[PDB]
Amino acid sequence: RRGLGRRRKSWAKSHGFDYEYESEDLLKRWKRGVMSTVGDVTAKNVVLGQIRGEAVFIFDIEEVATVIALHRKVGTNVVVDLRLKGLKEPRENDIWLLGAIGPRMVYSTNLDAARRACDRRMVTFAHTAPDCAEIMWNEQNWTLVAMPVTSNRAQWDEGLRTVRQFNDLLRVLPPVPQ
Repeated sequence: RRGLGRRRKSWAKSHGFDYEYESEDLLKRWKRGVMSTVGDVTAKNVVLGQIRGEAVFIFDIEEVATVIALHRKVGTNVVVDLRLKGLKEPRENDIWLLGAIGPRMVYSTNLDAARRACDRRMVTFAHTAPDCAEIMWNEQNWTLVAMPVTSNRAQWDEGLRTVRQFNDLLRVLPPVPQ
């Protein structure tokens, strides 16, 4: 809430990441998760960095969410969306409920592929990931986590760990066909 910009700039500096107050085109690259229920907004308090060689972007969508987007090494056409049970189902018409895990529900565009990704490590993760990681999902070349904008620097650090763990679990999603 208060001092959000100063605190986000300090956290960017700790991580060796760049900070920008706003980026006018950033949001256009993602279409699902929290991006489908918003429009005519720009990314604010933007942090641009890398995790072990892969781009990571952290930004606020005013009064909606703080998002962390991590670049995937290999693309996929499957979407998995793991979100807290009390939230609305994804509104898109190509994605369906696979099942509940603990505090969360899993939705996917390919139920068979998502079943393969939902092994013991996924079950443990859905129970252990913090409740602040409200919606986690992937798109073709990115894995993302959305949390409340009131999250703090400890929650931003836990979000980096959460998006990395979720991305690792989705490495099994099939490659884009040639």
